[PDB]
Amino acid sequence: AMDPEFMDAAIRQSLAKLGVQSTEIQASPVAGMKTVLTHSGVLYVTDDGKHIIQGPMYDVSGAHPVNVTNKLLMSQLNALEKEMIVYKAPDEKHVITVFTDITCGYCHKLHEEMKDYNALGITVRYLAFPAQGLESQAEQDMKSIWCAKDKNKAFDDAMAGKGVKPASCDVNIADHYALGVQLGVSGTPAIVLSNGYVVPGYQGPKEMKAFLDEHQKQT
Amino acid sequence: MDAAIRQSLAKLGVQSTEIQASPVAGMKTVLTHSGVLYVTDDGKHIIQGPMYDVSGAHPVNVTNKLLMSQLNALEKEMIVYKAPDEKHVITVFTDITCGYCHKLHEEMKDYNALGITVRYLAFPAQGLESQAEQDMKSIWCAKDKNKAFDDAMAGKGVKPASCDVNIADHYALGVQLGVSGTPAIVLSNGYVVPGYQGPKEMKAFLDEHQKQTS
Repeated sequence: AMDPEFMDAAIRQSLAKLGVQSTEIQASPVAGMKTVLTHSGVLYVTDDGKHIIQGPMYDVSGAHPVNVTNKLLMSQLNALEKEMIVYKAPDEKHVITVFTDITCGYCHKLHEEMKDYNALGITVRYLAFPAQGLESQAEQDMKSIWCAKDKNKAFDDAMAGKGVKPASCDVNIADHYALGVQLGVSGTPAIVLSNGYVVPGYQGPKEMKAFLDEHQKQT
Repeated sequence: MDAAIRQSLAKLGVQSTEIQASPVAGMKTVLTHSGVLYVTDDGKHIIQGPMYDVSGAHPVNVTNKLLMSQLNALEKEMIVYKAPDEKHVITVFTDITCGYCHKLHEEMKDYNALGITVRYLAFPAQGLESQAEQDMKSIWCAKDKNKAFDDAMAGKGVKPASCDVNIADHYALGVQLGVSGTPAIVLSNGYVVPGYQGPKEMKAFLDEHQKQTS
């Protein structure tokens, strides 16, 4: 703590020149490179700040390749647990975190199936991801929903077509969005597994259950 | 040997064509037909390219800068339309079935007039085994490549011709450079300008880029 971290200072300065203005810098599993969190994604930067490569980074030593960028990010993701809209399964077999958008068609499709996911042992945890960006009406509307006293009711209501009641709190949707971007989320709904794996596409409950079971076995 | 890197790649179904140094100690530049990977010496970790050097005034894609060796090595297989008073050299990936490639070729005199030399490589979007690939092979195997290319682009059909020219190598290089559609304009430092850009625009862009990277 009394020892200077002057090399990280070079990273920040190097990124500042590029317009990347705020950073979190952590170790990486690769010697002489640091993991750098930015609002625009994860960057792997050499210790001296001179070279940059966009994530993700994969660990390919095992039977299946794993995205260690996303695996690492599950610490950030899990730290946002209190800001999640959680629909817990009675007999929980899997927990997925879903980046969702109240204006996205398959997010409606997915939510309509919540009972069936839950019945199959799948707990669904929601974070907000306005696919149209942070200055869209959806960001504003989702913030109200996430600031409601009953988040589950507000979210249910909105997806049924009832309409959000205004509300404010300290929850920043921009933080959910940055996490989504760092995890490689572009299209919603984006289903993220407990090890960071982002499921390609939408899958209904029966398909998702089999996928989750097999994913657990293999990884 | 790079056994560890090759072992990991083999496990993922990936065939490297080259493995060479990178700017990062302990990590190699690995060329494959699908693109460039950065892989640790121990074969444990992979990040897809490209890598940028950001130490200068402007970010430089060093992956593509490196590939300019591979690219310039293909000199003799390029169809070059030289400007009389050469100010810039650009390499262009083209397809004889691509509308914008035809627009570009029709305007070659204009690019040349502004001091821009154009060097073509083949990039048949339809991939290998396609009719476009074969026809373009025939063109690149002509005794007179410029004549054959002008003739085809003017709509005069394609004359059968055989030689050792491997279009797939052009295609692989384009893919490694980040080319996905044609025409693709590549600068002397590997920078890709995606799509078509006009002679006056290109000249101004080329002049500014030279000032930026000198």
